[PDB]
Amino acid sequence: ATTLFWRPVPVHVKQQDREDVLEELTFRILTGVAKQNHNLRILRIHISSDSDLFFLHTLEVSEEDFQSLKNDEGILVDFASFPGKIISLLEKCILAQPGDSPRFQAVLTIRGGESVFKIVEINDWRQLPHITLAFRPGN
Amino acid sequence: ATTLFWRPVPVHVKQQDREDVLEELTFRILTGVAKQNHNLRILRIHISSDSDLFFLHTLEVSEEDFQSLKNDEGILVDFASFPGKIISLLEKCILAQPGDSPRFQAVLTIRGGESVFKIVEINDWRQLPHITLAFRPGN
Repeated sequence: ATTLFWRPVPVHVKQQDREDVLEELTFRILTGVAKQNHNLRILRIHISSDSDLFFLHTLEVSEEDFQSLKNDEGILVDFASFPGKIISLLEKCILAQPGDSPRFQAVLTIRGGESVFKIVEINDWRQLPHITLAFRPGN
Repeated sequence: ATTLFWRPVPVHVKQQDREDVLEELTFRILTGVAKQNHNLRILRIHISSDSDLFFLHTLEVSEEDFQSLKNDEGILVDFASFPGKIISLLEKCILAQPGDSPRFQAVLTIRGGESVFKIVEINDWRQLPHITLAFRPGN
């Protein structure tokens, strides 16, 4: 397994009955293959906190999962190229933060048993979701 | 009730085990109020076909529904302004169609008991969803 990205990112954390709050959360993005299962390619992403070792949300998407995801979401690149697009968006979030009103923002909505991560672009009327991914607590 | 929009729009229709196909589907967008229920404001949208009178998909969103929708989707305008933003996006779909590869496209995915309507913008790697709305068959 290869680590493509490993660092804190500014994330707007949303919880029911709480004000949105900006926190630096660490993202680790890995790619690898399950050779035992006919070389199944896998993308794994972890969201953690350097200052709270028990905070963890995980996503794992296989190339099989991606076949449907690609169609449903209108993704126009292959599975090998997909993580690079996520990383480019995270890089935009990092750069934008020092600004008065960041154009690109990372957003994590935490609920029971599941969280939803998005990277959004603020336009004239909404936060446009460039990517939306479901994470499971822990691991 | 006031009609804000009523005309055909080019829609890319998607169905399981079928090629995507471009069809002109008629959209009617109405706004009104249920005065009996403490002046509840309502947005109604119908997707129909001039050439098939039995084809119909409907959405109805009240201002109460919008409170959650606005938060979950990061919409930054009020309920009164929301339909105008949808209409601006439909107008972009109409204008783009005569082009070799339309930048903005309307997409309707039809499934059992439900359809999902989106207006997307083609960028370097995906169809970016400017709006995503669930429709129910018939009415």
